[PDB]
Amino acid sequence: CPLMVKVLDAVRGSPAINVAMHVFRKAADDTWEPFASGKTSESGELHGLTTEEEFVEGIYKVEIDTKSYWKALGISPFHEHAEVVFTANDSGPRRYTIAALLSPYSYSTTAVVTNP
Amino acid sequence: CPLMVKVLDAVRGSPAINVAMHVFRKAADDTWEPFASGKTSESGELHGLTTEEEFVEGIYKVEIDTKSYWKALGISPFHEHAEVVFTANDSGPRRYTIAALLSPYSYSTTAVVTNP
Amino acid sequence: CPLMVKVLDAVRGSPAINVAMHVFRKAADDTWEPFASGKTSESGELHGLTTEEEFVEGIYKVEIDTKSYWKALGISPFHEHAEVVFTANDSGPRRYTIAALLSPYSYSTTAVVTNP
Amino acid sequence: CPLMVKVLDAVRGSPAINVAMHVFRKAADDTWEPFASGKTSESGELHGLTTEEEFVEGIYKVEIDTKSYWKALGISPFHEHAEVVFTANDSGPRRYTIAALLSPYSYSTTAVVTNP
Ligand SMILES: Cc1ccc(C(=O)c2cc(O)c(O)c([N+](=O)[O-])c2)cc1
Ligand SMILES: Cc1ccc(C(=O)c2cc(O)c(O)c([N+](=O)[O-])c2)cc1
Repeated sequence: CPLMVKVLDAVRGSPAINVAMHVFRKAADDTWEPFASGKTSESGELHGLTTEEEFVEGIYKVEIDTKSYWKALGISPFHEHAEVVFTANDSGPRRYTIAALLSPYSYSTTAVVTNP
Repeated sequence: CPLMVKVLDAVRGSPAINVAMHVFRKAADDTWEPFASGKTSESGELHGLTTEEEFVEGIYKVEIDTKSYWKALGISPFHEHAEVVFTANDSGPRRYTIAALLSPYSYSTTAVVTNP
Repeated sequence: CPLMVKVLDAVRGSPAINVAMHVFRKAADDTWEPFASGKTSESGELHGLTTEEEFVEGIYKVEIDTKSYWKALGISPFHEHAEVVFTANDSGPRRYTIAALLSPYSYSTTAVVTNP
Repeated sequence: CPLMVKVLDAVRGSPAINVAMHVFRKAADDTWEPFASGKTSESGELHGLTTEEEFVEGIYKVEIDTKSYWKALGISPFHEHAEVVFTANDSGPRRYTIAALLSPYSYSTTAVVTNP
Protein backbone atom coordinates (compact mmCIF):
# COMPACT_ATOMS: atom_id res chain seq x y z
CA CYS A 1 0.00 0.00 0.00
CA PRO A 2 2.01 2.99 -1.26
CA LEU A 3 -0.80 5.43 -0.32
CA MET A 4 -3.30 5.29 2.55
CA VAL A 5 -5.64 7.99 3.85
CA LYS A 6 -6.99 8.13 7.41
CA VAL A 7 -9.73 10.52 8.55
CA LEU A 8 -10.70 11.30 12.15
CA ASP A 9 -13.64 13.18 13.69
CA ALA A 10 -12.66 15.70 16.40
CA VAL A 11 -16.29 16.32 17.45
CA ARG A 12 -17.21 12.73 18.24
CA GLY A 13 -13.70 11.41 18.92
CA SER A 14 -13.98 8.61 16.43
CA PRO A 15 -12.82 7.46 13.02
CA ALA A 16 -14.65 9.37 10.29
CA ILE A 17 -16.48 6.51 8.56
CA ASN A 18 -17.81 6.48 4.98
CA VAL A 19 -15.95 9.65 4.02
CA ALA A 20 -15.67 9.80 0.24
CA MET A 21 -12.54 11.06 -1.48
CA HIS A 22 -11.05 11.28 -4.95
CA VAL A 23 -7.34 11.27 -5.79
CA PHE A 24 -6.15 13.26 -8.80
CA ARG A 25 -2.86 13.56 -10.57
CA LYS A 26 -1.70 16.72 -12.28
CA ALA A 27 -1.52 16.33 -16.05
CA ALA A 28 0.92 17.88 -18.51
CA ASP A 29 -1.48 20.72 -19.35
CA ASP A 30 -1.86 21.54 -15.62
CA THR A 31 -5.28 19.87 -15.31
CA TRP A 32 -6.39 17.41 -12.63
CA GLU A 33 -6.89 13.87 -13.89
CA PRO A 34 -8.81 11.28 -11.84
CA PHE A 35 -6.47 8.63 -10.44
CA ALA A 36 -8.23 6.73 -7.64
CA SER A 37 -11.08 7.08 -5.17
CA GLY A 38 -12.98 5.37 -2.40
CA LYS A 39 -14.50 5.79 1.03
CA THR A 40 -13.08 5.32 4.48
CA SER A 41 -13.86 2.10 6.32
CA GLU A 42 -15.16 1.69 9.86
CA SER A 43 -11.59 2.39 11.03
CA GLY A 44 -11.51 5.70 9.18
CA GLU A 45 -8.92 4.32 6.75
CA LEU A 46 -8.92 4.04 2.96
CA HIS A 47 -6.45 1.44 1.64
CA GLY A 48 -5.67 0.02 -1.77
CA LEU A 49 -5.96 3.31 -3.65
CA THR A 50 -3.00 2.51 -5.91
CA THR A 51 -0.08 0.16 -6.53
CA GLU A 52 3.66 0.76 -6.46
CA GLU A 53 3.95 0.47 -10.24
CA GLU A 54 1.16 2.98 -10.84
CA PHE A 55 2.15 5.52 -8.18
CA VAL A 56 4.86 7.38 -10.07
CA GLU A 57 6.39 10.75 -9.25
CA GLY A 58 4.00 13.61 -9.82
CA ILE A 59 1.73 16.09 -8.11
CA TYR A 60 -1.26 14.44 -6.49
CA LYS A 61 -4.41 15.92 -5.03
CA VAL A 62 -6.60 14.19 -2.45
CA GLU A 63 -10.04 15.83 -2.34
CA ILE A 64 -11.87 14.70 0.81
CA ASP A 65 -15.64 15.38 0.79
CA THR A 66 -15.80 16.71 4.32
CA LYS A 67 -18.97 18.69 3.65
CA SER A 68 -21.06 15.58 2.93
CA TYR A 69 -19.68 13.97 6.10
CA TRP A 70 -20.82 16.83 8.34
CA LYS A 71 -24.13 17.18 6.50
CA ALA A 72 -24.90 13.52 7.21
CA LEU A 73 -24.31 14.20 10.93
CA GLY A 74 -26.56 17.27 10.88
CA ILE A 75 -23.69 19.71 11.50
CA SER A 76 -23.10 22.88 9.50
CA PRO A 77 -19.52 22.91 8.15
CA PHE A 78 -17.29 25.68 6.88
CA HIS A 79 -15.28 23.97 4.15
CA GLU A 80 -16.57 22.60 0.86
CA HIS A 81 -13.94 19.85 1.17
CA ALA A 82 -10.35 19.32 2.31
CA GLU A 83 -7.75 19.29 -0.48
CA VAL A 84 -4.32 17.77 0.19
CA VAL A 85 -1.91 18.56 -2.67
CA PHE A 86 1.60 17.12 -2.62
CA THR A 87 4.49 15.96 -4.78
CA ALA A 88 5.25 12.25 -4.57
CA ASN A 89 9.03 11.78 -4.54
CA ASP A 90 10.86 8.58 -5.54
CA SER A 91 14.35 9.67 -4.52
CA GLY A 92 13.99 7.11 -1.73
CA PRO A 93 11.60 4.31 -0.78
CA ARG A 94 8.47 6.00 0.54
CA ARG A 95 5.06 4.83 1.74
CA TYR A 96 2.57 7.64 2.39
CA THR A 97 -0.09 7.96 5.05
CA ILE A 98 -2.23 11.08 4.73
CA ALA A 99 -4.19 11.77 7.89
CA ALA A 100 -6.93 14.37 8.23
CA LEU A 101 -8.46 15.52 11.51
CA LEU A 102 -11.88 17.10 10.93
CA SER A 103 -13.85 19.72 12.85
CA PRO A 104 -16.78 21.68 11.40
CA TYR A 105 -14.79 24.91 11.09
CA SER A 106 -11.27 23.54 11.03
CA TYR A 107 -9.23 20.69 9.68
CA SER A 108 -5.65 19.56 9.93
CA THR A 109 -3.72 17.24 7.70
CA THR A 110 -0.34 15.60 8.12
CA ALA A 111 1.80 13.21 6.12
CA VAL A 112 3.55 10.24 7.67
CA VAL A 113 6.17 9.25 5.10
CA THR A 114 8.04 6.05 5.90
CA ASN A 115 10.71 3.91 4.25
CA PRO A 116 9.88 0.16 3.93
CA CYS B 1 -12.29 44.02 5.94
CA PRO B 2 -14.64 41.10 5.24
CA LEU B 3 -11.79 38.66 4.50
CA MET B 4 -8.49 38.40 6.35
CA VAL B 5 -5.94 35.58 6.29
CA LYS B 6 -3.41 34.91 9.06
CA VAL B 7 -0.51 32.46 8.67
CA LEU B 8 1.67 31.12 11.49
CA ASP B 9 4.92 29.11 11.54
CA ALA B 10 4.80 26.22 14.03
CA VAL B 11 8.54 25.47 13.67
CA ARG B 12 9.83 28.92 14.55
CA GLY B 13 6.88 30.05 16.70
CA SER B 14 6.40 33.18 14.66
CA PRO B 15 4.09 34.75 12.11
CA ALA B 16 4.70 33.41 8.63
CA ILE B 17 5.89 36.57 6.87
CA ASN B 18 5.76 37.28 3.11
CA VAL B 19 3.60 34.24 2.34
CA ALA B 20 1.91 34.64 -1.03
CA MET B 21 -1.69 33.59 -1.57
CA HIS B 22 -4.25 33.78 -4.35
CA VAL B 23 -8.03 33.92 -3.87
CA PHE B 24 -10.36 32.49 -6.50
CA ARG B 25 -14.14 32.57 -6.92
CA LYS B 26 -16.12 29.86 -8.65
CA ALA B 27 -17.74 31.21 -11.80
CA ALA B 28 -21.09 30.21 -13.26
CA ASP B 29 -19.34 27.80 -15.65
CA ASP B 30 -17.68 26.07 -12.65
CA THR B 31 -14.21 27.47 -13.41
CA TRP B 32 -12.05 29.22 -10.82
CA GLU B 33 -11.75 32.93 -11.59
CA PRO B 34 -9.06 35.13 -9.99
CA PHE B 35 -10.54 37.22 -7.19
CA ALA B 36 -7.69 38.74 -5.14
CA SER B 37 -4.13 38.07 -4.04
CA GLY B 38 -1.40 39.35 -1.77
CA LYS B 39 1.31 38.53 0.76
CA THR B 40 1.27 38.32 4.54
CA SER B 41 2.75 41.22 6.49
CA GLU B 42 5.31 41.13 9.31
CA SER B 43 2.42 40.11 11.58
CA GLY B 44 1.55 37.15 9.32
CA GLU B 45 -1.72 38.83 8.31
CA LEU B 46 -3.07 39.75 4.90
CA HIS B 47 -5.73 42.47 5.05
CA GLY B 48 -7.54 44.37 2.33
CA LEU B 49 -8.06 41.49 -0.10
CA THR B 50 -11.60 42.64 -0.88
CA THR B 51 -14.50 44.92 -0.01
CA GLU B 52 -18.04 44.27 1.17
CA GLU B 53 -19.46 45.23 -2.25
CA GLU B 54 -17.09 42.92 -4.16
CA PHE B 55 -17.31 39.95 -1.73
CA VAL B 56 -20.63 38.57 -2.97
CA GLU B 57 -22.13 35.13 -2.32
CA GLY B 58 -20.12 32.34 -3.83
CA ILE B 59 -17.62 29.55 -3.44
CA TYR B 60 -14.14 30.90 -2.73
CA LYS B 61 -10.74 29.22 -2.73
CA VAL B 62 -7.70 30.55 -0.90
CA GLU B 63 -4.48 28.96 -2.19
CA ILE B 64 -1.61 29.71 0.20
CA ASP B 65 1.85 29.17 -1.29
CA THR B 66 3.33 27.32 1.66
CA LYS B 67 5.86 25.46 -0.50
CA SER B 68 7.77 28.64 -1.45
CA TYR B 69 7.71 29.71 2.20
CA TRP B 70 9.41 26.52 3.44
CA LYS B 71 11.81 26.32 0.48
CA ALA B 72 13.14 29.82 1.21
CA LEU B 73 13.81 28.60 4.77
CA GLY B 74 15.73 25.59 3.42
CA ILE B 75 13.01 23.01 4.07
CA SER B 76 11.47 20.69 1.48
CA PRO B 77 7.83 20.51 2.62
CA PHE B 78 5.24 17.88 1.90
CA HIS B 79 2.42 20.05 0.56
CA GLU B 80 2.39 22.10 -2.60
CA HIS B 81 0.14 24.62 -0.84
CA ALA B 82 -2.62 24.92 1.73
CA GLU B 83 -6.03 25.32 0.09
CA VAL B 84 -9.16 26.57 1.86
CA VAL B 85 -12.44 26.24 -0.09
CA PHE B 86 -15.68 27.55 1.38
CA THR B 87 -19.07 29.03 0.60
CA ALA B 88 -19.24 32.66 1.71
CA ASN B 89 -22.08 35.06 2.51
CA ASP B 90 -24.96 32.77 1.59
CA SER B 91 -27.10 33.94 4.54
CA GLY B 92 -25.87 37.52 4.24
CA PRO B 93 -22.55 39.31 4.70
CA ARG B 94 -20.13 37.83 7.23
CA ARG B 95 -16.57 38.67 8.21
CA TYR B 96 -14.11 35.81 7.69
CA THR B 97 -10.73 35.24 9.28
CA ILE B 98 -8.89 32.27 7.78
CA ALA B 99 -5.96 31.13 9.89
CA ALA B 100 -3.36 28.62 8.73
CA LEU B 101 -0.78 26.98 11.02
CA LEU B 102 2.20 25.60 9.07
CA SER B 103 4.67 22.77 9.62
CA PRO B 104 6.79 21.12 6.92
CA TYR B 105 4.66 17.94 6.84
CA SER B 106 1.40 19.26 8.32
CA TYR B 107 -0.92 22.20 8.28
CA SER B 108 -4.14 23.14 9.97
CA THR B 109 -6.68 25.71 8.97
CA THR B 110 -9.54 27.25 10.89
CA ALA B 111 -12.16 29.87 10.17
CA VAL B 112 -13.56 32.50 12.50
CA VAL B 113 -16.83 33.80 11.07
CA THR B 114 -18.47 36.81 12.67
CA ASN B 115 -21.63 38.77 11.90
CA PRO B 116 -21.08 42.58 11.58
CA CYS C 1 1.52 42.81 27.40
CA PRO C 2 4.20 40.11 27.56
CA LEU C 3 1.68 37.25 27.80
CA MET C 4 -1.60 36.96 25.90
CA VAL C 5 -3.78 33.89 25.39
CA LYS C 6 -6.25 33.45 22.52
CA VAL C 7 -8.83 30.65 22.41
CA LEU C 8 -10.87 29.61 19.36
CA ASP C 9 -13.85 27.27 18.89
CA ALA C 10 -13.42 24.94 15.91
CA VAL C 11 -17.03 23.69 16.08
CA ARG C 12 -18.74 27.06 15.85
CA GLY C 13 -15.97 28.93 13.98
CA SER C 14 -15.84 31.65 16.58
CA PRO C 15 -13.71 32.98 19.40
CA ALA C 16 -14.12 30.94 22.57
CA ILE C 17 -15.66 33.54 24.88
CA ASN C 18 -15.57 33.55 28.71
CA VAL C 19 -13.05 30.70 28.91
CA ALA C 20 -11.39 30.66 32.32
CA MET C 21 -7.68 29.96 32.68
CA HIS C 22 -5.12 29.93 35.48
CA VAL C 23 -1.40 30.61 35.08
CA PHE C 24 1.12 28.99 37.42
CA ARG C 25 4.86 29.45 37.89
CA LYS C 26 7.17 26.72 39.10
CA ALA C 27 8.65 27.64 42.47
CA ALA C 28 12.12 26.79 43.75
CA ASP C 29 10.69 23.77 45.62
CA ASP C 30 9.22 22.46 42.33
CA THR C 31 5.62 23.26 43.30
CA TRP C 32 3.23 25.20 41.07
CA GLU C 33 2.50 28.63 42.52
CA PRO C 34 -0.44 30.76 41.33
CA PHE C 35 0.73 33.50 38.99
CA ALA C 36 -2.30 35.03 37.23
CA SER C 37 -5.77 34.15 35.99
CA GLY C 38 -8.66 35.51 33.97
CA LYS C 39 -11.27 34.85 31.30
CA THR C 40 -11.25 35.37 27.54
CA SER C 41 -13.10 38.39 26.16
CA GLU C 42 -15.65 38.52 23.35
CA SER C 43 -12.69 38.30 20.96
CA GLY C 44 -11.45 35.09 22.63
CA GLU C 45 -8.39 36.93 23.97
CA LEU C 46 -7.12 37.35 27.51
CA HIS C 47 -4.80 40.35 27.90
CA GLY C 48 -3.20 41.90 30.95
CA LEU C 49 -2.32 38.70 32.80
CA THR C 50 1.07 40.10 33.83
CA THR C 51 3.67 42.83 33.43
CA GLU C 52 7.24 42.85 32.19
CA GLU C 53 8.57 43.31 35.75
CA GLU C 54 6.53 40.41 37.17
CA PHE C 55 7.07 38.00 34.22
CA VAL C 56 10.54 36.81 35.22
CA GLU C 57 12.44 33.77 33.94
CA GLY C 58 10.79 30.52 34.88
CA ILE C 59 8.64 27.57 33.94
CA TYR C 60 5.02 28.62 33.46
CA LYS C 61 1.85 26.56 33.11
CA VAL C 62 -1.35 27.84 31.53
CA GLU C 63 -4.35 25.66 32.46
CA ILE C 64 -7.31 26.51 30.22
CA ASP C 65 -10.67 25.28 31.54
CA THR C 66 -11.95 23.86 28.28
CA LYS C 67 -14.21 21.34 30.02
CA SER C 68 -16.48 24.02 31.53
CA TYR C 69 -16.59 25.76 28.15
CA TRP C 70 -17.91 22.69 26.31
CA LYS C 71 -20.24 21.65 29.15
CA ALA C 72 -21.99 25.04 29.08
CA LEU C 73 -22.54 24.43 25.35
CA GLY C 74 -24.07 21.02 26.09
CA ILE C 75 -21.07 18.95 24.99
CA SER C 76 -19.24 16.39 27.11
CA PRO C 77 -15.61 16.86 26.00
CA PHE C 78 -12.72 14.47 26.24
CA HIS C 79 -10.17 16.67 28.00
CA GLU C 80 -10.34 18.08 31.49
CA HIS C 81 -8.43 21.14 30.26
CA ALA C 82 -5.76 22.24 27.82
CA GLU C 83 -2.40 22.73 29.55
CA VAL C 84 0.54 24.66 28.08
CA VAL C 85 3.85 24.36 29.98
CA PHE C 86 6.90 26.30 28.81
CA THR C 87 10.10 28.00 29.89
CA ALA C 88 9.82 31.77 29.49
CA ASN C 89 12.34 34.61 29.19
CA ASP C 90 15.49 32.55 29.69
CA SER C 91 17.43 34.49 27.05
CA GLY C 92 15.79 37.78 28.00
CA PRO C 93 12.27 39.21 27.84
CA ARG C 94 10.02 37.96 25.06
CA ARG C 95 6.37 38.53 24.21
CA TYR C 96 4.28 35.36 24.16
CA THR C 97 0.97 34.70 22.45
CA ILE C 98 -0.47 31.29 23.34
CA ALA C 99 -3.27 30.23 21.02
CA ALA C 100 -5.55 27.25 21.65
CA LEU C 101 -7.94 25.78 19.07
CA LEU C 102 -10.71 23.71 20.70
CA SER C 103 -12.82 20.76 19.58
CA PRO C 104 -14.71 18.39 21.91
CA TYR C 105 -12.20 15.53 21.41
CA SER C 106 -9.14 17.49 20.24
CA TYR C 107 -7.19 20.62 20.86
CA SER C 108 -4.13 22.24 19.42
CA THR C 109 -1.90 24.86 20.91
CA THR C 110 0.73 27.06 19.35
CA ALA C 111 3.03 29.80 20.58
CA VAL C 112 4.07 32.97 18.80
CA VAL C 113 7.18 34.36 20.49
CA THR C 114 8.44 37.79 19.50
CA ASN C 115 11.34 39.93 20.67
CA PRO C 116 10.35 43.52 21.69
CA CYS D 1 -5.36 -2.69 24.80
CA PRO D 2 -7.69 -0.25 26.58
CA LEU D 3 -5.21 2.64 26.15
CA MET D 4 -2.74 3.34 23.33
CA VAL D 5 -0.75 6.50 22.59
CA LYS D 6 0.53 7.46 19.14
CA VAL D 7 2.95 10.34 18.50
CA LEU D 8 3.77 11.89 15.12
CA ASP D 9 6.45 14.37 14.00
CA ALA D 10 5.15 17.22 11.80
CA VAL D 11 8.67 18.45 10.92
CA ARG D 12 10.00 15.21 9.48
CA GLY D 13 6.66 13.64 8.52
CA SER D 14 7.31 10.47 10.45
CA PRO D 15 6.33 8.57 13.57
CA ALA D 16 7.95 10.13 16.62
CA ILE D 17 10.13 7.24 17.81
CA ASN D 18 11.49 6.69 21.34
CA VAL D 19 9.28 9.38 22.85
CA ALA D 20 9.03 8.78 26.59
CA MET D 21 5.79 9.32 28.48
CA HIS D 22 4.32 8.69 31.92
CA VAL D 23 0.65 8.08 32.70
CA PHE D 24 -0.73 9.32 36.01
CA ARG D 25 -4.02 8.88 37.77
CA LYS D 26 -5.53 11.50 40.03
CA ALA D 27 -5.61 10.39 43.66
CA ALA D 28 -8.20 11.15 46.33
CA ASP D 29 -6.14 14.05 47.73
CA ASP D 30 -5.90 15.59 44.22
CA THR D 31 -2.32 14.43 43.64
CA TRP D 32 -0.95 12.67 40.55
CA GLU D 33 -0.02 9.04 41.13
CA PRO D 34 2.18 7.13 38.65
CA PHE D 35 0.15 4.53 36.76
CA ALA D 36 2.09 3.41 33.66
CA SER D 37 4.86 4.56 31.34
CA GLY D 38 6.92 3.65 28.32
CA LYS D 39 8.34 4.88 25.05
CA THR D 40 6.94 4.91 21.56
CA SER D 41 8.08 2.21 19.15
CA GLU D 42 9.38 2.63 15.61
CA SER D 43 5.74 3.10 14.55
CA GLY D 44 5.29 5.98 17.00
CA GLU D 45 2.90 3.86 19.09
CA LEU D 46 2.98 2.87 22.76
CA HIS D 47 0.86 -0.21 23.54
CA GLY D 48 0.29 -2.32 26.61
CA LEU D 49 0.21 0.56 29.08
CA THR D 50 -2.61 -0.99 31.11
CA THR D 51 -5.22 -3.76 31.25
CA GLU D 52 -9.01 -3.60 31.25
CA GLU D 53 -9.22 -4.63 34.90
CA GLU D 54 -6.74 -1.96 35.99
CA PHE D 55 -8.05 0.89 33.85
CA VAL D 56 -10.94 2.03 36.03
CA GLU D 57 -12.88 5.28 35.83
CA GLY D 58 -10.84 8.25 36.97
CA ILE D 59 -8.91 11.26 35.78
CA TYR D 60 -5.76 10.32 33.91
CA LYS D 61 -2.82 12.41 32.79
CA VAL D 62 -0.47 11.47 29.96
CA GLU D 63 2.74 13.51 30.20
CA ILE D 64 4.66 13.21 26.91
CA ASP D 65 8.32 14.32 27.10
CA THR D 66 8.28 16.30 23.88
CA LYS D 67 11.20 18.49 24.95
CA SER D 68 13.65 15.57 25.10
CA TYR D 69 12.44 14.43 21.66
CA TRP D 70 13.20 17.78 20.02
CA LYS D 71 16.47 18.17 21.93
CA ALA D 72 17.67 14.82 20.55
CA LEU D 73 16.96 16.12 17.02
CA GLY D 74 18.82 19.37 17.67
CA ILE D 75 15.67 21.52 17.49
CA SER D 76 14.74 24.16 20.05
CA PRO D 77 11.19 23.51 21.34
CA PHE D 78 8.66 25.70 23.08
CA HIS D 79 6.90 23.28 25.42
CA GLU D 80 8.38 21.49 28.40
CA HIS D 81 6.09 18.55 27.55
CA ALA D 82 2.59 17.82 26.29
CA GLU D 83 0.03 16.95 28.99
CA VAL D 84 -3.20 15.19 28.01
CA VAL D 85 -5.65 15.13 30.94
CA PHE D 86 -8.96 13.31 30.58
CA THR D 87 -11.67 11.43 32.45
CA ALA D 88 -11.98 7.76 31.53
CA ASN D 89 -15.68 6.86 31.38
CA ASP D 90 -17.10 3.33 31.73
CA SER D 91 -20.71 4.17 30.90
CA GLY D 92 -20.07 2.25 27.69
CA PRO D 93 -17.38 -0.03 26.25
CA ARG D 94 -14.49 2.24 25.31
CA ARG D 95 -10.98 1.74 23.94
CA TYR D 96 -8.85 4.90 23.87
CA THR D 97 -6.28 6.03 21.34
CA ILE D 98 -4.52 9.27 22.27
CA ALA D 99 -2.69 10.77 19.32
CA ALA D 100 -0.29 13.70 19.51
CA LEU D 101 1.06 15.62 16.52
CA LEU D 102 4.27 17.46 17.42
CA SER D 103 5.89 20.61 16.05
CA PRO D 104 8.58 22.60 17.88
CA TYR D 105 6.23 25.45 18.77
CA SER D 106 2.89 23.68 18.53
CA TYR D 107 1.23 20.41 19.29
CA SER D 108 -2.20 18.92 18.80
CA THR D 109 -3.82 16.01 20.53
CA THR D 110 -6.98 14.09 19.77
CA ALA D 111 -8.79 11.12 21.26
CA VAL D 112 -10.19 8.31 19.15
CA VAL D 113 -12.64 6.55 21.46
CA THR D 114 -14.12 3.35 20.06
CA ASN D 115 -16.50 0.64 21.24
CA PRO D 116 -15.23 -2.98 20.86
C1 LIG E 1 -3.80 16.08 11.29
C2 LIG E 1 -3.98 14.92 12.16
C3 LIG E 1 -3.59 14.97 13.50
C4 LIG E 1 -3.77 13.87 14.27
C5 LIG E 1 -4.33 12.71 13.73
C6 LIG E 1 -4.55 11.44 14.66
O1 LIG E 1 -5.00 11.59 15.68
C7 LIG E 1 -4.21 10.01 14.21
C8 LIG E 1 -4.89 8.95 14.79
C9 LIG E 1 -4.64 7.61 14.39
O2 LIG E 1 -5.37 6.52 15.00
C10 LIG E 1 -3.67 7.37 13.42
O3 LIG E 1 -3.39 6.01 13.02
C11 LIG E 1 -2.99 8.43 12.85
N1 LIG E 1 -1.95 8.20 11.81
O4 LIG E 1 -1.60 6.91 11.46
O5 LIG E 1 -1.35 9.29 11.22
C12 LIG E 1 -3.26 9.78 13.25
C13 LIG E 1 -4.73 12.68 12.42
C14 LIG E 1 -4.54 13.79 11.64
C1 LIG F 1 -5.28 26.36 12.35
C2 LIG F 1 -4.75 27.33 13.31
C3 LIG F 1 -4.66 27.03 14.68
C4 LIG F 1 -4.16 27.97 15.53
C5 LIG F 1 -3.76 29.21 15.03
C6 LIG F 1 -3.17 30.34 15.99
O1 LIG F 1 -2.29 30.09 16.67
C7 LIG F 1 -3.72 31.76 15.96
C8 LIG F 1 -2.96 32.77 16.54
C9 LIG F 1 -3.42 34.12 16.54
O2 LIG F 1 -2.61 35.15 17.14
C10 LIG F 1 -4.65 34.42 15.96
O3 LIG F 1 -5.14 35.79 15.96
C11 LIG F 1 -5.41 33.42 15.39
N1 LIG F 1 -6.72 33.77 14.78
O4 LIG F 1 -7.19 35.07 14.84
O5 LIG F 1 -7.47 32.80 14.16
C12 LIG F 1 -4.94 32.06 15.39
C13 LIG F 1 -3.85 29.48 13.69
C14 LIG F 1 -4.36 28.53 12.84
